[PDB]
Amino acid sequence: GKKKVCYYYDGDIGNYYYGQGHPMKPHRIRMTHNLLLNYGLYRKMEIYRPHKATAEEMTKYHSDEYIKFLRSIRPDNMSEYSKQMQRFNVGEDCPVFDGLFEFCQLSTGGSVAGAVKLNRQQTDMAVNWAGGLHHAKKSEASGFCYVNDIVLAILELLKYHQRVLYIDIDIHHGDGVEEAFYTTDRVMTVSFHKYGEYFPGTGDLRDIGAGKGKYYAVNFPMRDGIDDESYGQIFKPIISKVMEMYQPSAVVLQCGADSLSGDRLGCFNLTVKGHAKCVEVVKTFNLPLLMLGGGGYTIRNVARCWTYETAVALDCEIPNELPYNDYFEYFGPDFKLHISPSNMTNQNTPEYMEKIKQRLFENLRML
Ligand SMILES: CCCC[C@H](NC(=O)C1CN(C)C1)c1ncc(-c2cc3ccccc3nc2OC)[nH]1
Ligand SMILES: [Ca+2]
Ligand SMILES: [Ca+2]
Ligand SMILES: [Zn+2]
Repeated sequence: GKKKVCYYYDGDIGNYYYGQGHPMKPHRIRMTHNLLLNYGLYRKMEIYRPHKATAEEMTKYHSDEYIKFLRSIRPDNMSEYSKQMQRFNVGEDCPVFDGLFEFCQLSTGGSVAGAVKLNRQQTDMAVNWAGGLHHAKKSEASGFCYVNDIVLAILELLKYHQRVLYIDIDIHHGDGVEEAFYTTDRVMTVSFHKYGEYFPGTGDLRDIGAGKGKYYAVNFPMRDGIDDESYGQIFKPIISKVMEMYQPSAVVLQCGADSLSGDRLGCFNLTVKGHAKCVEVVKTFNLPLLMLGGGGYTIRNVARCWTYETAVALDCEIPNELPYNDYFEYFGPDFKLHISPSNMTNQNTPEYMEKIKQRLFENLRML
């Protein structure tokens, strides 16, 4: 039936700034929040402010040296950490900005707090749009991500769940999450992503895990221009098979919005309805679910996407006419919730989609 939804948000998150021209804009989290408040979605869910995750909570995965560096580095002492910045990959993509550590603590706090709430059986769904920073590694920042809130939230879920399923619909391969759990069967990672001359360069369908984790990493490589029809016809069959074979007791769904049509960095052609169909599909399985954010660089579309996905989590139909809000002008010229796909060519032929699906089904028979 309808599910209890707990949502995490810190009003300060929107003030963190990566720097002039940097595509990652924490302000998109505040736009999302303001839009769903204006649709009246706060009446249907419990809103929590995350705690600031401690260096200690973060070292459940990250190395002590990397976390110590994140806690110490500031724009005023950068010149003294030249060697450490290189070692930890903090620079152009992952800049040093005022309040960087606090931004990581809030992003992480929401995901970990959501996992605790699910473990305690106090909610059916937990949402943290500031989370989903899937590229961060054990001792390295990567692709605008510094602390892997997903890995930390999964480790929390593993205290009470024998098997956890991770699903990643961000346009980028969920490399940091797959790497953390590559050699274990206690977490199955499933990533759908653009593959070929594209960041981070991993996620070939031949990457299936290693040791006890062999067959527990699933990668669906895609080309430019995937649309709602093509994505929908592959997502429900893959997730259904994964649910059937793996039988997880909890799910983490990374909802990176950079897979939408018109994304500044992305080359896909999904609409908000096509992206949200993934949430609807995962919801039908009736398992404890942690919904996270991720990429998304055309901020008006990110706000539309995550507002609609929160409405989906609540089984609440919301009008297409956008209500007035603090960022109303960002949604011009149409002022509608839903988006139209572009006329870009879909390089993912129906035969290619069926062929990759068939190759992945062969691997799933090995469970
Ligand atoms: C989702 C993560 C995407 C990361 C990607 N980075 C890379 O491809 C670099 C090359 N590798 C050594 C990593 C990337 N794509 C675009 C950028 C980018 C970074 C910027 C940093 C400071 C300022 C502007 C930037 N503009 C960018 O793209 C327009 N960075
Ligand atoms: Ca992905
Ligand atoms: Ca695994
Ligand atoms: Zn991404």
